Amino acid sequence: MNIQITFTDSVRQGTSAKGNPYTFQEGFLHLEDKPHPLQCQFFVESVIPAGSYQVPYRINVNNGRPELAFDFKAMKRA
Amino acid sequence: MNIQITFTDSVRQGTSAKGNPYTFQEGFLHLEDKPHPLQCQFFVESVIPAGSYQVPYRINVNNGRPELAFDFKAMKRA
Repeated sequence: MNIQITFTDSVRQGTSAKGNPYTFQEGFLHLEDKPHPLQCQFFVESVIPAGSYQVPYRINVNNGRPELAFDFKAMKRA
Repeated sequence: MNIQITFTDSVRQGTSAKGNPYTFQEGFLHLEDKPHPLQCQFFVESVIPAGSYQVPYRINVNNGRPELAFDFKAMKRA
């Protein structure tokens, strides 16, 4: 399972209410059921260079809630 | 895109801090990359009868965050 994600050079950096550091990066999402891409932000560890990628994702369950886990280690530049 | 979800008769009902009502139902998730199923809860509108289903999901973006949207209207009993 993978999806095309067009990243940008827009990265929101800052500290959370808990004093913890976070790095949110912007990126556009492409859905087979959507004609236009959606602007989304990702909680990346390292800044990703702007460009379209085919990221292999999986459905992980955290604290009992189903969430998406994107594998940036196996993403393919589109 | 679909995934096997084994629902149960465990539904957590209650009010949120905002006084709003919520209906959380239990269900087991099946991942191709996992040998055993994971216990997960869903924010359903109506109680679903315990049983394994093949639910067609999609990746929706809310408030700029990528999340899963399960289509219980097109799920197939497994």
